[PDB]
Amino acid sequence: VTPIPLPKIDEPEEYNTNYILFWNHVGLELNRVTHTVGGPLTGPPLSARALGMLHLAIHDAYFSICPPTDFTTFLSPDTENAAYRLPSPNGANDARQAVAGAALKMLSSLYMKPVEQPNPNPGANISDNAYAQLGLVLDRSVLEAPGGVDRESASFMFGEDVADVFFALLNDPRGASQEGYHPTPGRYKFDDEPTHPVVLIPVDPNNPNGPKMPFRQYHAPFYGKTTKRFATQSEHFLADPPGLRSNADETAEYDDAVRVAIAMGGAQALNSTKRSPWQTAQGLYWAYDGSNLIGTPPRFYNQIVRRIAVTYKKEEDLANSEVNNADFARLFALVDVACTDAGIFSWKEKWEFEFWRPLSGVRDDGRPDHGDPFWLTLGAPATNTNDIPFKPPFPAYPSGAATFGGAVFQMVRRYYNGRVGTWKDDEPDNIAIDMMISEELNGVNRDLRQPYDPTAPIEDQPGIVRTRIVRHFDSAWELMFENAISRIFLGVHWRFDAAAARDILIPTTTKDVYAVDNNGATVFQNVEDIRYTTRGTREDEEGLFPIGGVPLGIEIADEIFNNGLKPTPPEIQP
Ligand code: VO4
Repeated sequence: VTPIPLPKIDEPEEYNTNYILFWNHVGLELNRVTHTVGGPLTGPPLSARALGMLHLAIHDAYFSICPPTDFTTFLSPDTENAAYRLPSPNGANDARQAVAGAALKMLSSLYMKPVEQPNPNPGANISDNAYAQLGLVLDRSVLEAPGGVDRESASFMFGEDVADVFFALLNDPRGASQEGYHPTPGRYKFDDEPTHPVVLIPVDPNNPNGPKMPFRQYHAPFYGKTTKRFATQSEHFLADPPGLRSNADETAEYDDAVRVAIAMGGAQALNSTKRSPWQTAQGLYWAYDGSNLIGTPPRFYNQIVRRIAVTYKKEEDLANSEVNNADFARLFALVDVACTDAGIFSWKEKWEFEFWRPLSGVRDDGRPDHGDPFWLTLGAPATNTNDIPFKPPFPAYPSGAATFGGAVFQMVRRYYNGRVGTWKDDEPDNIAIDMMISEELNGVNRDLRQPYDPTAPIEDQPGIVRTRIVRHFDSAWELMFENAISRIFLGVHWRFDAAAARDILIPTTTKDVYAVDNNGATVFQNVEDIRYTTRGTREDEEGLFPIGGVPLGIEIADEIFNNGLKPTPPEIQP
């Protein structure tokens, strides 16, 4: 197969001289490649899970050889339960090779062709080319690994054993299974996307030009309720969204949300769209919608975290500093585990409520003075492709990206508190970064005139180039905020999918109705003023629960960090 020419990453080449960062990078490369060829572990929740598994293996492999002081390994060597028992180094003392072994074994197990039975049903959809393309990435990473790879070393072999334990423990082969699920139409109810109601997929993936068959995808409807959690110590729930169950009476919030959805997330040339050019940029910047050569949101969050890590590293030598290695190893384990669990819980709630997307809500509203039967959103950008392909659909509430961001950035905050500065766990931090470029707006990627050619580099393919925008952020609190609201600008999520409207919008004298500027564009509170404290009720449970994905993510990250990254007790696993 012809190797896919991957575009250059906007990041200092010095980063990959550190082996921890190098392996994180390989995981990121596999993420973007798998979404380009349609391989395994695609979609938001599962792509996050792969990174969580990769980093847990690296974490325990490294720390087994170089024991930490203020914490321990995820699994222990003395665990009576064999499934949770970590292997012994027994002489192995080369952390570099141990990490290499863990990373390579995990990634290979995750992306290899499931010949061992799983080929049927599960893998029966992924082409052999998809597997070959992924194999290529793994093959060249071995050649690029700083310090080389020695598969004959006891240390490498030890890393491999660590990976085997984690893979056997946390891999969910049936992850995105939709077998048996069917939408339950009605008001507020999720259903097939009116702009992409069906997909024509080949009967034989290895014969893409042969007969096709209509298919209706539903992205992982059972994953959230049945999959094994990583480090969360309890179940997390959200308040009922406006219009459903206990909050069925919040019609003022719902109606105003529809109003805002139309003005802020409609297609650019619609007379009803009030979103500014700058807000459109903010919307695209955080997208990462499983596009060709781009991948999913977890990949971008990792790109951002890489810069933060290097920017605030304790020692200057990226290559030979054990302090830096331990630092990066611990940080990424925490960040990616939180990302994995955020994906589990956002998906659980998504499919629990089955709340419809703004597109369907506005079109099927039914009230002449509220809806727009012909409304169109700016939508999630279909980057490096000539059309808007069918992307696996899933409910709106809560926003997956909002949740991912909440967990990832709150984790970064908890981890760097006292070091970069000092702040309350629920107040803005000072973790600033600059020269942060999104692959959605990097002056290289584009919207093609013809179908993507996997044999040619992106710059040689005709299309409209995405403007290059270099950003600077004042804090992780800001990153978290913008990442969440960008979804409103895209028109893919309701305001409450991100967080409680009262916590992010400017209120008026009318309850549940928020302010807009001269142009009719919604006004947001200053990032420094934002506090996610507004809560709501649940019909099935007593108490007050958070509203939206950001609060959920923060809640998840705080719990994992407070417990010091400990395995979810098996007694509470599904
Ligand atoms: O990925 V959302 O679920 O944030 O569109």
